[PDB]
Amino acid sequence: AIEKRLASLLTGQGLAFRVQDASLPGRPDFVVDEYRCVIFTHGCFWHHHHCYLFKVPATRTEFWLEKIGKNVERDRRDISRLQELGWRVLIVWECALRGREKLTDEALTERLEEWICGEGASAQIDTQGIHLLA
DNA sequence: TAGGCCTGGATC
DNA sequence: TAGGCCTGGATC
Ligand SMILES: [Zn+2]
Repeated sequence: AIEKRLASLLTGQGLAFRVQDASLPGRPDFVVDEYRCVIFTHGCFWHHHHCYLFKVPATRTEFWLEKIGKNVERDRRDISRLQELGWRVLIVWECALRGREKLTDEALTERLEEWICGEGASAQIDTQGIHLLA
């Protein structure tokens, strides 16, 4: 749905990858054995991305803010386990794969490349670049 | 299909 | 992690 926009590039570089595995925490979306790393395509809302696509609903605010918080909490945990199992994690938010700021289809491959292969601490890819996971 | 709203939903 | 609605475009 958005997983594709990114998935399409993966095979674009051949990169050996499996999909949505429920045997790995946070059930990654893309799993790559070619580097012992997993990727995530998190929607900006459910996971509270401090990006333009995040808007606290005006209804049942407290019910959504608390539900969301538990999500972030679950990601933190998820990532942490993955890292424990010798996995490198990368998060690519939607705000940088769909929307009025979405990385030009170039910048991605160009950024995914320097990552996936050329090693590097876990990190996240957003509309304004890629930074250490944190 | 482009995004912009509005809510929960289905599962496990 | 949505799907249902509604707008406004590009493709044909
Ligand atoms: Zn975002």
